[PDB]
Amino acid sequence: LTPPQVNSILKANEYSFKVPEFDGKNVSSILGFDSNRLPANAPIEDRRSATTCLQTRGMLLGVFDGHAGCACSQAVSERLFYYIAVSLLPHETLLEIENAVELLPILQWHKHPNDYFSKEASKLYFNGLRTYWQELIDLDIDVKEALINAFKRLDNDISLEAQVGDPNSFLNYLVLRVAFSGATACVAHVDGVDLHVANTGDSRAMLGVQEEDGSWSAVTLSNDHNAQNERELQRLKLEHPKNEAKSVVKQDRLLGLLMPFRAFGDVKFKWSIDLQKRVIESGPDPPNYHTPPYLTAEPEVTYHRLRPQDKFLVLATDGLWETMHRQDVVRIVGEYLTGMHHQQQNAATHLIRHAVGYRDDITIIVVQFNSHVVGAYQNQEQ
Ligand SMILES: [Mg+2]
Ligand SMILES: [Mg+2]
Repeated sequence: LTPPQVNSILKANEYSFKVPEFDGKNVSSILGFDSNRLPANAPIEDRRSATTCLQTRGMLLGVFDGHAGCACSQAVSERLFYYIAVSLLPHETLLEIENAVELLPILQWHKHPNDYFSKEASKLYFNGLRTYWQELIDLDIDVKEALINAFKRLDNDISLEAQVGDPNSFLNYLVLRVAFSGATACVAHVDGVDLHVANTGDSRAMLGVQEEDGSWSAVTLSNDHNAQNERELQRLKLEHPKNEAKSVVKQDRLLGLLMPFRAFGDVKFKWSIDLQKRVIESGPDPPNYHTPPYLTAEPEVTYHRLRPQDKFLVLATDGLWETMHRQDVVRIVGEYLTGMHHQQQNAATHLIRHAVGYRDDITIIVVQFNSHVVGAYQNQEQ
């Protein structure tokens, strides 16, 4: 945990992806992205994921801040994008996909060799998903609404999976670990010039905008869900009786315990007392709890149309934002990419080196846009 040891961790977790510039006439509004992570906890609790939709034009990128363990953050890391993917899929594909089980490409991951996929849950997670697309097949797509549904579906699927557990003892223990741990989620969906950010928690998305003079401007694409968010404090007090205004949030924490006011997992703040107690009798592993449903995983979605002036997007957990002001981040990234960080290797690594040179896991994804392509898209609007 000395500078050297930290350096070695950075190189070891460093990831970089460049979009296939190929002249066959390609559309990527993304030049590529960089990502890195610094652990502060034994198994780090933060996760990072990135993927291109094989059936849909877009690309999915996200960061996940776990707590009370890595179980939930690991799970949502590898499951959420599939629920989002399926959720954006048209009826015919859903069809040929179901009618395909009784197998086709949905997503293509861009994963560091270090990150992984759950071992024994591929069957379970798969069926969970199947059931979801079957429901969609039961019944024009709005990306914002697809994100909210995809998010809420996975959280609800995690809850009942914990309730039915699978006989294998390991599998049963895993669905519980996942459901009793928690995780933040800040996802960006990029389809051409359309940028959607779905946020759940205190991780955050920031757009790097370069002014006509060359100076850098940061524009927030997500609101952190915590005590520092008065609209979130008003929403919490409103979701419960008036007598509870004095206890929903006690110290700046939800019910006096949780910092993030939205998250996946953490079912200790969602389930009824009896549901909790009963489930608890299987597998040897809150204050003013009056009107039980207190935490949601439902994201806040914001839309942004990319323009030539928008150079990059940085997704990161609060591990980053607790060390630097929002504009310094953008300034630092902007100059690095602009090659002026020396005036007077990997963008994610560079930034984390600034954030550190710490008291929480730090994960960052820096996405760089192709201003020529983005400009191209714009010229065929206007
Ligand atoms: Mg965490
Ligand atoms: Mg954190």
